[PDB]
Amino acid sequence: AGPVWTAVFDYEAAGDEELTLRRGDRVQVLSQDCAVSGDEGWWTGQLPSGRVGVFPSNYVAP
Repeated sequence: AGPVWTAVFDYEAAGDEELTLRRGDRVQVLSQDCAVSGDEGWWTGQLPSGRVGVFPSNYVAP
């Protein structure tokens, strides 16, 4: 288990590294660290899919 945030807005991936989020998607945040994501404010998450990728943290809510 890891902390689960819910997407409040749709986000469309630009790159293969990025997650697409659709409103209401549950995301387990593996790291908030920008060393891992590559950009400040971008976190690393995993979907119920098991798909892992980076996404903008301003799209998720507790």
